[PDB]
Amino acid sequence: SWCLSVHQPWASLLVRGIKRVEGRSWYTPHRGRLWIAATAKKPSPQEVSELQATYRLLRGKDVEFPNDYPSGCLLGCVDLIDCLSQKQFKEQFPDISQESDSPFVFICKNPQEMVVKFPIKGNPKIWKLDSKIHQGAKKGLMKQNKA
Amino acid sequence: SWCLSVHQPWASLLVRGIKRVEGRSWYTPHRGRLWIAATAKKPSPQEVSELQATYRLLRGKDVEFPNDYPSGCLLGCVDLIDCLSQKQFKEQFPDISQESDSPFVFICKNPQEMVVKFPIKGNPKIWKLDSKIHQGAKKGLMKQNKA
DNA sequence: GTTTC
DNA sequence: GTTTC
Repeated sequence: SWCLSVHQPWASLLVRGIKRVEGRSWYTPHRGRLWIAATAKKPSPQEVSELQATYRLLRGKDVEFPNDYPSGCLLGCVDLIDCLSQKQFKEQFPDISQESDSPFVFICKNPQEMVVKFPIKGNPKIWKLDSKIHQGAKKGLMKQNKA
Repeated sequence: SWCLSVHQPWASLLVRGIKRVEGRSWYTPHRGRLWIAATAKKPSPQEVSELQATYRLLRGKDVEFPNDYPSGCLLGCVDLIDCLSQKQFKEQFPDISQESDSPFVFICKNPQEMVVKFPIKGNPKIWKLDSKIHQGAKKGLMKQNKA
């Protein structure tokens, strides 16, 4: 029931698990499940090319990118396990330390991506999902998980 | 008197010192001064964008790229101090290990860039500069160095 | 490699 | 944040 808005193409790289950390200028005390909504801003083909070229370097030529980078859309969720300073980030994750130069690095784990994505309007920083949106999206994910 | 042809935009990134290593599928025993010629293949604006975006990640937002990426051109030279396997590369250069995934990584140091660049036709692998080309280009660099 | 395509 | 511009 807490969500972070992110520009595409970064947003969909997060729920895919290709992008493993998210840099910001502010610290969050939030820990645990964090939904990811794409902002309304439409990514350009140049920005897609630039990001895909960057992650082909970081993850290798085999990386499979999202087919599409939808905007203004609830995409899925990550688990926010830590919010490190850049210093702690270079120390604790030395093999991916080049992946974020930001003052604070959001450590993302266990991503899940919604097959059916809901249109949504975001807010600054980390913001509250409506209970109905939350139950709906989480119900959709259970249909993706073994029951 | 030994030269390596490299596609742009990687070629100019090498003599600028922005790109610090050069990956290949083959090992060279060569050590020391290695000239860099851009191949004839003209780089597309998308490739420039993709590479510049990648190196803004690796070197930060302050990196200043070559104004132009001339093709089929003797650009300058690096010092080839070692030719590491990917294994040794990750061990010896853990702070930049993500910058090349190639089987062999050419460790480049002390780059120099010709202000006046000479048109040139390349050859495979590491090839011999003609003595007159070599003396011309090295004479141009001395004009760039303190005497 | 460059040039042709 | 979205929307306007």
